[PDB]
Amino acid sequence: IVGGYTCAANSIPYQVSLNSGSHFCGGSLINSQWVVSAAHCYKSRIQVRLGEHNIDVLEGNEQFINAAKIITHPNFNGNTLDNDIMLIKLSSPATLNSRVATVSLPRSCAAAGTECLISGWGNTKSSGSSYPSLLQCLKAPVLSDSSCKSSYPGQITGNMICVGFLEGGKDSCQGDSGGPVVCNGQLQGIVSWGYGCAQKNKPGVYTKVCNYVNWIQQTIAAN
Ligand SMILES: [Ca+2]
Ligand code: NA
Repeated sequence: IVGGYTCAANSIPYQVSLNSGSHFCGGSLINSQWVVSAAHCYKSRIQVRLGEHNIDVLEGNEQFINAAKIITHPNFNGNTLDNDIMLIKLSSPATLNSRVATVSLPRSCAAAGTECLISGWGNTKSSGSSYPSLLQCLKAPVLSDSSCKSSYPGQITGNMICVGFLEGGKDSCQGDSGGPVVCNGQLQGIVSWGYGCAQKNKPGVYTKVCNYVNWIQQTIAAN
């Protein structure tokens, strides 16, 4: 996250870190047994790390739970990143407490200008790279579909939304992918792509989660 701030410890209790020897993507706890993330974060083995703030220190709220099932959206396009969503079933249920909690799937798609919270352990520098120990946060609004399409002519599908700032300076970046965009207590976005990060008129692009409530409930019921 570039241009953000360090989250209060455990104040984003649905944020997970996906770990394969080190942190490589974010995700969101949506059920005691299920995490949603980006299909481009797919690996055949993933350890889900819940209750993190410092991913480099055991602070005593962590639960490390291996993935038992990893299911990418059947229409995920690895090139365009259309349908950039996957579900991870945990090998045992996460215990839900104040530090580890689910986030609601959306009632409706978010209106333009809805304030959201984006989080992750991705790069914090727009010039060079620095990877944080501590979970970073960013307040950012949903952008209109017109603004999103003007930033990326011909590249925005119906499954994509832009969230952030056209002026630059404030965006998700490398290592945030798969993580949450939460607006009024509902998961509206998954960190997906952008043209670099925090550049002028290149806002972050996010998987439009409100398109996938049917697919998620189906997948949970089937597995
Ligand atoms: Ca930790
Ligand atoms: Na981004």
